[PDB]
Amino acid sequence: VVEVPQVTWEDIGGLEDVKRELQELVQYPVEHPDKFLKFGMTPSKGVLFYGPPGCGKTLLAKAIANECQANFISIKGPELLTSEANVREIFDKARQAAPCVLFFDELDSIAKAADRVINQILTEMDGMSTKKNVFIIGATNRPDIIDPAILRPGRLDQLIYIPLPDEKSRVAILKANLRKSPVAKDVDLEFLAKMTNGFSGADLTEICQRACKLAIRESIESEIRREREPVPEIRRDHFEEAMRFARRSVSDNDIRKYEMFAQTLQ
Ligand SMILES: Nc1ncnc2c1ncn2[C@@H]1O[C@H](COP(=O)(O)OP(=O)(O)O)[C@@H](O)[C@H]1O
Ligand SMILES: N#CCC(=O)Nc1ccc(Cl)cc1
Ligand code: NA
Repeated sequence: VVEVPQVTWEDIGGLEDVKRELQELVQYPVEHPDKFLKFGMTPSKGVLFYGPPGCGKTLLAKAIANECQANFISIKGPELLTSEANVREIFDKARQAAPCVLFFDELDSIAKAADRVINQILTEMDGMSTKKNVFIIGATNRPDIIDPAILRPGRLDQLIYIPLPDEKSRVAILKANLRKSPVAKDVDLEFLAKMTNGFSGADLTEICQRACKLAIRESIESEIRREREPVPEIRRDHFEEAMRFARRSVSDNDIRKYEMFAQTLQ
């Protein structure tokens, strides 16, 4: 299915550096078209996100579409295998869907025949002007194996690091995930942030989902009882139980590799 996504910049905790750089990447061509003439800038054709898994790459690709009132078409790495006109049939359906975001997910896998399902993507890329109104976003957890041809000028213009959330970003992920839940006043997410060092956004969302299931499973069983003879809330004790089921999903060793990779490019 092809639609305009529903997630907004507001559903994303942290990453505010990336957020304002993404906005001006798409807002500048349309808010000052009258200065993109004078000096002769050809607008951005694409970006590439890299970093640990479950830290917001897919959400910023949807949020970019929601901001541009664009359709979103999401194709996932291994399903490109049967088979080269696949790379031409998804591109035509995105051209058909303009204005559109084409999202290439999980193809660190492709980076190890498969040889030129890459080159068919690079040739499809170079043969699609900015005038078609398609914006390509790619994502990977293996930044050590990008073939640097996809980042040559004319293709995926920028490479952006989407890292594990620091203490201040965990408070914002928790707040953004519960923005529309009735959470009890005794709940302190600042304290929940200090206790979740190394947790990804995915991990933080899970903890939010378990406390939610408990607070309403408790709701059904109680007035099922108090009918034998007013909104309920998620409380501090629902979050306590929900944390026995809680530990990180990204290892310390792989956290060092990402930190080494991002840091060497300043
Ligand atoms: N920065 C964030 N703010 C709020 N929720 C997040 C954040 N990062 C991850 N999540 C949660 O984890 C889920 C998976 O994230 P996703 O963006 O698909 O990760 P990636 O694409 O980096 O593998 C999201 O749907 C969301 O529930
Ligand atoms: N060792 C090894 C490879 C591995 O399994 N994962 C991995 C590879 C690169 C980065 Cl930058 C992060 C994690
Ligand atoms: Na991932």
